Amino acid sequence: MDVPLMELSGRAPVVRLHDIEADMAAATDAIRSQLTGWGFMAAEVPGIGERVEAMMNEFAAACRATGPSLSDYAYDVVPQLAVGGTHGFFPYNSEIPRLANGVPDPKEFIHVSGAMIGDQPPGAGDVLRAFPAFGTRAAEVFDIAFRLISLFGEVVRGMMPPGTPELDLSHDATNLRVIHYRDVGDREVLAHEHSGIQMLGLQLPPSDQGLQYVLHDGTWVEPVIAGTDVVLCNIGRMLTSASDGRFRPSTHRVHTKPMPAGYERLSSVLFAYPQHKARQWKMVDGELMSLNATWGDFIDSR
Ligand SMILES: [Cl-]
Ligand SMILES: [Fe+3]
Repeated sequence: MDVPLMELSGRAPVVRLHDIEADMAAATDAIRSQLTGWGFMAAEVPGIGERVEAMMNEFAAACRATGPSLSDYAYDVVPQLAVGGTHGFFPYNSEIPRLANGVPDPKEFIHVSGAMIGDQPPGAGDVLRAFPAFGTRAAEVFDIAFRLISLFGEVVRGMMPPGTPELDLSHDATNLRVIHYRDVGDREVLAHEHSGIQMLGLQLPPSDQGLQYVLHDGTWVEPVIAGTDVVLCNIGRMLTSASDGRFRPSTHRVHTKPMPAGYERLSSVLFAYPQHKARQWKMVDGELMSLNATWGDFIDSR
């Protein structure tokens, strides 16, 4: 094969869900070595796999449901924050597909924001009431992922100059994306190489292999994560910008092998954002530079 597999199970630091602060402190030196040596980070979080599996299985069942219907909670009929991303269900349109940078996007997916979990703005929580088995599991996984990613953010901050502020990740602005790949046909690429626009991403263990990362030397590898308790932490383009380009974005892609007639591939990722209204900053020449432009401006810029 052109892309070697990358074993992480038994090889990334172990971070216990009931002991997250102390274990992440102990894991800091290894996580720094990963960001330095690889360009992305990884921890093994015992039991997370089964929590994420159950959550994604309830999402698959909600995608199939004939009443209530996920389609009744498309982003265009869900109350959206005045200043914010778009939360809610993103249906697959076969006729005029959503483009990922010009390429048809072979998935249906939901964005569960911290705002939505809190029913903000009012009515945003409706999908989580229509599909309570999914909704309760999505809130659980969001909260576990948010706690993990906030502490990955502290490791990265610790690698930056003194004076580097707290990343101040926004619960309400941060989104859990839950993905059901569909209408794949003969595709071997589900997602061409990209990086997130946000501060950090946390890849939760997917149903299937195929997610790939590029190393600093341009070598593509395939983390062994399907059926594991391994999470991956991604640098987004906001943290590339905040770090004055010190930390490149954790560029990745998703490939697949042919599977049965609409076999269900599932994946979930937390995209962590700072407050849209807060001013940008960059660590330039060893100390903090405040910008006039907001994180919200950073997103619009693209
Ligand atoms: Cl991404
Ligand atoms: Fe991605």
